[PDB]
Order: sequence, then C-alpha cells, then structure tokens
Amino acid sequence: EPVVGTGASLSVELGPRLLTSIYDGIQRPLEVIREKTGDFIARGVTAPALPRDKKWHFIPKAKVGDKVVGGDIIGEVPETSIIVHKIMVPPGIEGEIVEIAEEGDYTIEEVIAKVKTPSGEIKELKMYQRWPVRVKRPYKEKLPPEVPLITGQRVIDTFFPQAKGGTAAIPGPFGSGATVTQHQLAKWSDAQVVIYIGCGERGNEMTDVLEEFPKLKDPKTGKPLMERTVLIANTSNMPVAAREASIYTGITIAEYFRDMGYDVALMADSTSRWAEALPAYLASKLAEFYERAGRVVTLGSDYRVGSVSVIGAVSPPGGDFSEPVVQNTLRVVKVFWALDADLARRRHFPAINWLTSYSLYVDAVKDWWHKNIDPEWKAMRDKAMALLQKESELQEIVRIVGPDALPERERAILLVARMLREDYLQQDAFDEVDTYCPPEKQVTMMRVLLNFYDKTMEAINRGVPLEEIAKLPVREEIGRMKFERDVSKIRSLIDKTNEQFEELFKKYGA
Repeated sequence: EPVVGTGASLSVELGPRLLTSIYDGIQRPLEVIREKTGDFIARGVTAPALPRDKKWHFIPKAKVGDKVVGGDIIGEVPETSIIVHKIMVPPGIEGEIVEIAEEGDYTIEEVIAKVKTPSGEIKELKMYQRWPVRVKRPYKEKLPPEVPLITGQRVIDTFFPQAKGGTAAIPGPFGSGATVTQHQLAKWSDAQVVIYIGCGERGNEMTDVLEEFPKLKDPKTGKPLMERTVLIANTSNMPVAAREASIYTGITIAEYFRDMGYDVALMADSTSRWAEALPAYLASKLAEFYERAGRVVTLGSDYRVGSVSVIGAVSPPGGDFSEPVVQNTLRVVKVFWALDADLARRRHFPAINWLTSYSLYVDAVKDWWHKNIDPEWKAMRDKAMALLQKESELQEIVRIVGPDALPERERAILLVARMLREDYLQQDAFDEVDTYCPPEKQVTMMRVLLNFYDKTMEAINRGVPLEEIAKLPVREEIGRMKFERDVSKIRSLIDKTNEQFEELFKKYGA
C-alpha cells in the first residue's frame, strides 16, 4: 500500500523469532535484495520478517475482564533457551480483555486476544506488532543515567563507564582483528539482548560473521550467543538506502525489547561513509538516533524499567580522526573508548588509551557502586587516574632530561603507576578467569593497589629505598591477582602487603 505525505510507511515487525535472525537494514531475512530512498518513500515486495509457519508456545498472563493499556503483558512465549518473549499490548491500544487464548501452540497470525476499547471498538491482538522505524517507540519516562552497564572490563567499568541507556563510541570497524573489546562487550555486558549492526562488513568480513556467530557461546549460560541476538547486516553490495535505514530498524527492535523490561545493547558497526542517503541536518539526524538511547519506565500498568544502551563504532575516511563522522558522533556520545594502535603494538590490552578516553557518566553511576559494591569506588578511581596523569607528566619530562636525576618519590610513583597499568588496566580476554572481572573483584584489586601506593609513599617518607620496595615479594602476587577467582584471597593481599612493609620498617628502624 501507498502513503500520502512523507514516509511510504517504513516499518518493522516485532514478535517471536526476532532472535537468531539475520536481516538487512529493512528487516528482510539473510541475503535479500534491492530498494531505494529519499525525503519521501521507498519500495519492497520480497520476503517476510517473522515466519508465519512457526508454532510458538503461548502462555496467557491476563484474563477476561482485566483492564489493559499499551505495553501491558498479556502472555509469554519461550523464544530461545535464553529469552522469554513478552507479548505486549501495542501502544495506543487500551480497554478490557474480552477474549484471550488458552495456553497452547500458535503461529504469529493467530489472534491470541481481543480488547474492547472505551468506545466499544474490538481490537485483535497477535504475538507480534508493527512499528514505524522512524518513530521512537513511546514510554512513560526517560530516567537519568544511574545504573552502570557492567562490562566486566576493568578499564571501562572503573575509568570510562557506560550507563545503562547511555551512548558510547569506539574506533571501528568491529570486525577488526587488532583488538577484541568489541566482542567482550557483546558477550559480557549485563544486557539480556544484543542488537548488532554488522556494517563495517566488506569482503570476507561478511562471511566471517555468517559462519562463526552460530558457534559463539554466551559465557553466562553456555548456550549460543545468537539465542539472545538479532543480527543486522550492511554489505557493500546492498542498496545504500537499506544501509541508511539499518540503524533505525536496529534501534526500533532494541526499543521493543526494552519495552518488555530487558536491558538491551545496540552495537553499531561502521566502515567509512556508511551513508549517502539524505547540510548539517545529517549531524542533527544522527543526533536524533542517539537520543533514542535511554533507560525508561516503560508503557504498561506495572512499574517496569528497560533500557537501550548504544555502542557505536567510529572509523573515519582517512583514519586521522578529525573527519566529520567522528566530530559528529563524538559530539553526542557520552563515552569514548579510545582504541589506540600504539597501545596495541606494545601489547597493552585492552588497547584503550586511558588519557584520551572519557565518560560523562562517572558521577551518574558512582552511587550505585558506593551503595552496592564499595563506598570508596569514586575516590579510588580518581586517585588511580591522578596517578596515571602524574605518570604521563613524568614520562614527558623524562623524555627531555632522562631518568638519572629522578628522586625516589617520583620513581615510586612510576613504580606504582606501572603496577596500575599492568595489574589493573591490562586484562586478559583469552584467560578463563580474567575474561570477566566482577564489580567486587574490581574494587578489591583497586584497594590492593592503592594500599600498596599508600605504603610505598609512607615507606619512602621514612627513607626505605625504593629498590627494596620494587622487589617486595607481594608485588609478584599483586601482578597475578587478576588470575585469581577467589576475591577473599585477593583481599588478603592487603594484610600481606602491610606486614611485608612492616618487616621493611623493622629492617630500617626509627
């Protein structure tokens, strides 16, 4: 069907079987064909988004007589072994449930409920709904950033945190082999659902994502990661129009999962100039995309919260990073994790530059850390950063005049900053233990390091040579603590540090 005014009604279907699916930017299944854009309209007569032949187990949640509003949960469909699909009343629909399907098996075109609206109108409800991708799904309230998206990656969670509902950028493309943060984020972030727009896809980078993603295991469950993932593919052969539409299709599907009460992570990939469809107005529209991120009290009769957190890849034409697409993206995002080729070459992993990255969410999430994890989280983070800033200043100077004239105190700062970089920032994504670092382990590791700092400065303030501190036996254990899964063992290193230093205080006197 046609449509008057701007918008040829570009829409997406939302309901069972979104998970495990692979689509183009216009929600047609894997390896499907061509459409074209404009300030107006677009075409398409090809393939269906959700299979109409699949039988789903529907469990009714509401009953005849219940009053309902848009967003209310009227049933449950176990969609994969990981995710229960929540069947919701579409937005704009409210009234009395006059008819609802018994528990059993149904295809998505079967009417599973009917609602009588205030005026008497009878509306038929199915397991899916449709929504225009260019219209933000509505919600009751957008909440201020408050709760961290816990990534389990120390540098991110500690120094450059993402809020649930927040917006982050990282240098792209995702399919890049020089780093693995992009993948760590997808599997470890405490979002239940991942919407992934593999869009830096060109050459073998397409078929890389095709044959490996059904094999990737969700480490939280042992089950396949695809079972909580919707994949959306932008290839170089695809119509530039479907590739422009791709992120709206993505974000709309994400919003749909947040509406159920899930936290969702939208990961957007990019090669150079991912668009050509539709002045500075472009910058203003990318802005509108990012503004659709958020944690919200959702529609429904029950108080209910879900979120979409956005992580966008940023890869500029020349890779100098003063190009428009990077200026525009970095203007609206609240977090930037600066992947740094020089860090990577030195095999400092993850290769996140801790001087040029930033998060504007630190104060927003500090209270959740303080109340749930550690009362000193923010103070500790600021202290370790101050150490890292100092380190950088000292290295600059030492590049000019050399290290021979350094006082013990400055060498001590370099010693402890080095321990910070090696024992805390660096993290081993390939290790069965250090691949994820629980909040509780992060703070305890930090306490160990900062206590080591306090004791180093105190000890040199008492004329203990630094050389004696650099070789304190506990240092080796502090270096290995990221590999320890038992946090109480890590914690014990504080007392162990204290007494070793005591043996040092006695071996020197006064």
